[PDB]
Amino acid sequence: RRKVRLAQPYVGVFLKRDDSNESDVVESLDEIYHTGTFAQIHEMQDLGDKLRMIVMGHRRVH
Amino acid sequence: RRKVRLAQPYVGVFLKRDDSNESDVVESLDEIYHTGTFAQIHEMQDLGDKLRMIVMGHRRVH
Repeated sequence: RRKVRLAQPYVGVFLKRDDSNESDVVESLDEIYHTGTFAQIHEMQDLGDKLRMIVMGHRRVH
Repeated sequence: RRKVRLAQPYVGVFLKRDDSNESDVVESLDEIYHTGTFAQIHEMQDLGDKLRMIVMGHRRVH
């Protein structure tokens, strides 16, 4: 909801390392892999769940 | 796709002259009439084809 006001809507998707840990995601930023992919949000649906975001791989980066 | 990242997405609508010819459009810019109609894009669908783009008449210009 905070990025809606932004002129450019975009989202980055990364890859987590082995031994996934939800706590470590918020505790340590080194768990996530350096490589990532930035893209543009298409449209929010939130049909049944409040978060149903759509993610696509558009611009890969390291 | 290039205009999606643009802050202001707009599409221009013009009118072709007599003796329609696709090659002349890319070869000579005189074929298309000077008068145009700029308008904003609504939403891309591409249901059957990969290019199905909507045009509206909002701001006429000469």
